[PDB]
Amino acid sequence: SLFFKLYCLTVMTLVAAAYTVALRYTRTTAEELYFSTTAVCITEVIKLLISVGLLAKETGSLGRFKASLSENVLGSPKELAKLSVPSLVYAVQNNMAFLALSNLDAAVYQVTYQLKIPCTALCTVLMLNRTLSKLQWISVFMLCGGVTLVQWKPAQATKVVVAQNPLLGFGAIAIAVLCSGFAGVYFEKVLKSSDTSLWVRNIQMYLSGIVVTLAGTYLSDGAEIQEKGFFYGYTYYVWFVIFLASVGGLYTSVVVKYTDNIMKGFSAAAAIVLSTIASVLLFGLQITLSFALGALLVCVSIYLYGLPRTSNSLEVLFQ
Ligand SMILES: Cc1cn([C@@H]2O[C@H](COP(=O)(O)O)[C@@H](O)[C@H]2O)c(=O)nc1N
Repeated sequence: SLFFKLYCLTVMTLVAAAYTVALRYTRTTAEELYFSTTAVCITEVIKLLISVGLLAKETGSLGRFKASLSENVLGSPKELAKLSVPSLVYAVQNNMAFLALSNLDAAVYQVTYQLKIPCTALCTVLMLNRTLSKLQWISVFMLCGGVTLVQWKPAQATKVVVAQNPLLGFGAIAIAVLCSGFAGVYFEKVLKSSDTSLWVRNIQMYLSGIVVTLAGTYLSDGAEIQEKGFFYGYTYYVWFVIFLASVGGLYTSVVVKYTDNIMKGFSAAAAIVLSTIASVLLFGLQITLSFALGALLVCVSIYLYGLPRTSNSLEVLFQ
């Protein structure tokens, strides 16, 4: 149990960090530029395949595996229909991430996208029948400022050789921020509404996710893809991004299961701070004054959020 939590967070933290800069890299240095829509779609395919394997391991046998697929996919059309909503919303979110990093510096993206933290807290209280004390709300905005400081970097020195539309990038992030809170909390509500396996829920969602993301690939880029090919512009780094997005999505679902969507934001900030401090001590990595102050705010916000809060009996007695 202890090791699984350590492996989930160090995987989450290395993947999320590497993901943004690697994605930015692939969008700015290529001559032949791949279709972002296709990478989002292939990510859904990989997550489905890994989730299927994890369900086989969890069920423990081919017969129990087949039985679970039959009851929970073939036999649960309403669950498939419900989870099509976050699949639609996530298809937009993940495509907006590529659009934004095509047009903005990674650090500009990272700071702005942290607005998902208060968004996700609001979605949580509105959709999950939960409350936050006034002190907890303070801690949520404190966390947001802390991670903003943690992520604040000087702009990259490399000159960009492709056209950029930063305003389009900011519009993309604004959409992604709204998507992040709504789809994550929607998935959480479905997951915690029954004892159905996490891996069943992921399979249920990725099935519609593959359909929606491929349809979006067709509608956005179908004509140019018939000309250039679906995998036009793919490189080792494009696959690296897809792999990172796949692992990151799977571990996101795990963190939501064992904690919640608000704790996800606190735990990711703690992991970024601790892994950065580890790299200072192990490798002499240099940090900024912004990071140092943000780290303290992250620490205080975690402390404040966990402090002990009658006015929420419906919350604690039934979920
Ligand atoms: C909840 C959930 C999210 N995801 C993915 O995890 C990511 C969540 O990103 P954010 O924490 O920035 O919203 C998205 O890329 C989404 O597609 C997933 O793959 N499976 C899930 N069950």
